[PDB]
Amino acid sequence: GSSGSSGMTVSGPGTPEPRPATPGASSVEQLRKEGNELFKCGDYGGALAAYTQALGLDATPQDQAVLHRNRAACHLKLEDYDKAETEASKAIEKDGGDVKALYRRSQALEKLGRLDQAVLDLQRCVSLEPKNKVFQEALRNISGPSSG
Repeated sequence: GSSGSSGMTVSGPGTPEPRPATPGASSVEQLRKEGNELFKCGDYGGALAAYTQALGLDATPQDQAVLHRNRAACHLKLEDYDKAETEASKAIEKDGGDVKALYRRSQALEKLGRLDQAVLDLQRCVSLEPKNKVFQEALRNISGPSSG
C-alpha cells in the first residue's frame, strides 16, 4: 500500500486572513502558534506535534510551506538531520524563496556528509537577503580551506 499527490498547477502570490481568539480551536491557522510557542520555550518534542496537525488540515498553500520549514527546525534539535533536510526541501519547492529552510537544510547536510550541497543552499540565502551576514559567514564556515 502507498499514497501520494500531484498538482501544484496553481499560480498566485497569496493573501492574509483573520483568525479567532480562543483556546481549543485546533485550526492550523491558530493551533500553528502552539508549535512556535513551544519552540521559543525549548520544548521540541511538542513544537513539532503542533506543526504536524496544522499540516494535516485544509490550510492554504502559503501556510503549508511555512510549516514544512518549521518541522525541520524541530528535527535538527532532535538529532533528526536526515529528515530535517528533506522537510526543508518541501518548504523550498512550495515557493522557492524560502531561505529559512535553506539555512536549516545545510546544517543537516553538513552532518550527513554532503558539504558541497550545504554550500549551494547557502549561496541562495545570500541572494534573498543581501544584508543577512549570517549567511556570508555560514558559507565559509562549511566551505573551509580550498584544495585540489
